[PDB]
Amino acid sequence: MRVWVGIDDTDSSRGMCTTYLAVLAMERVERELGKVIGFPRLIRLNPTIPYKTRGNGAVSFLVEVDDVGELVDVVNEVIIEHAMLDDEKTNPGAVFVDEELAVKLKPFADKAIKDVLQIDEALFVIGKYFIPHLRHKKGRGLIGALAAVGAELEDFTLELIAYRYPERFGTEREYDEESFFDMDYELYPQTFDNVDWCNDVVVCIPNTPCPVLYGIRGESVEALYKAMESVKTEPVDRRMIFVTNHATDMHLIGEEEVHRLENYRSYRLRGRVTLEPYDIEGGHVFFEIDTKFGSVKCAAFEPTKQFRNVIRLLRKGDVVEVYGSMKKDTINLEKIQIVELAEIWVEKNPICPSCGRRMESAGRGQGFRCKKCRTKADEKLREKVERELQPGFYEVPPSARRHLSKPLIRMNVEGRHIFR
Ligand SMILES: Nc1ncnc2c1ncn2[C@@H]1O[C@H](COP(=O)(O)OP(=O)(O)CP(=O)(O)O)[C@@H](O)[C@H]1O
Ligand SMILES: [N-]=[N+]=NCC(=O)NCCCCN
Ligand SMILES: [Mg+2]
Ligand SMILES: [Mg+2]
Ligand SMILES: [Zn+2]
Repeated sequence: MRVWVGIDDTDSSRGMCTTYLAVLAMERVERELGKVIGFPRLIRLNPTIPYKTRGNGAVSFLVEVDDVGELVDVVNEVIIEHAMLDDEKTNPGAVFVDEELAVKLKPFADKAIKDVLQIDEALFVIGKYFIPHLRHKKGRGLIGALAAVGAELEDFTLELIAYRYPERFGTEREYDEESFFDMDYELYPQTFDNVDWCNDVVVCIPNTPCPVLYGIRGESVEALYKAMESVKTEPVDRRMIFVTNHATDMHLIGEEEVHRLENYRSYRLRGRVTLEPYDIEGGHVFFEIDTKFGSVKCAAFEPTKQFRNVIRLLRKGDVVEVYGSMKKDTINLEKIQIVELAEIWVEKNPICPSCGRRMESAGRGQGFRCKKCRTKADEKLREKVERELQPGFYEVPPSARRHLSKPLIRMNVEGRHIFR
């Protein structure tokens, strides 16, 4: 029968990752029980959650097997031989679900991506639907496991993950930097967010001691595969393509959707600027705005680099839309849409019609003049100031992009200030 297998929490900060474990588990199924139908899914979840670092993404894949219990056994073996069970950080979870049963997990998954979950719940669910599972330590991996099975994908992107030969691991990666940029020129936007031009950093490569070499994001399999051959790196052992929820803002809740705001949730909301920009300590920029929910702290943190510039040009009265997560009672900006420019009427003194300099007052009510000529004028000129800010959309540079952050290149809207 056809069965969805879901895994996560199989990584420590040492040298495993959920996916590599999942890719192994896949290989073993292809050889013992049956075959993997389609692509595996790499479902990122609520990115604010504690003990998630780094990045919060479960895995799942569909199979055909004559016996369910066998499948589990094979999955169970895999976990035991590869998961860092030593680490109190990691507590693997796995689920096994009928084709026809997965639809029922859409709400649970949705909550896993936009909310916070107790293990109680996942346990209750597994009880309810008589779902075969594996919990190996704490059953925490079971939340993510279920979610990677229930997540419905309206929008989706692809990531071609390439893994190393295990000899190297914890070592550094040899790779051709230019060959990566060259690729991006040729195939953008079919392969987006794999390099930051403005900062000369290749983005699709981890610092971490994990098995990933590169994980390349894109739209088609044809694009992706083109990325591969075009890239020069130290040899590749395993390679899988995952259909993912990266770059879909799937984590975002809109202002029409709830009473209050909470920490550990991400939001899209419209706001008028109250406080103005003011730098803080590490290289940050703060400002408050006003909403249906009251006064709300919004920030661009130092790792946003340039993007701080477009924030620093914010004035009281600006109408804006913000995109980010709420932690420590403040919005960490992913994108921003300047909605209505706030117009500023001012009354400066008359410019002198000869020299160009500003006329100075000539008395209590004696108008203005320019002594360097014999020129004069009696009232003040009112204007609108013309600041360096165009309406529309602005995003953080790709090296500061969060996994779920939908980048401008993928929204068909107007006024998109894509910086390259
Ligand atoms: N919304 C949520 N509420 C509560 N717990 C959640 C949750 N989303 C995920 N979790 C759980 O927290 C744990 C996350 O730590 P984990 O190591 O598994 O990274 P996972 O997907 O985040 C990641 P990666 O491939 O980079 O290595 C998982 O057990 C997961 O099930
Ligand atoms: N493409 N890709 N893979 C991952 C990625 O985009 N990382 C972005 C940079 C995150 C900063 N630590
Ligand atoms: Mg996970
Ligand atoms: Mg873990
Ligand atoms: Zn003059």
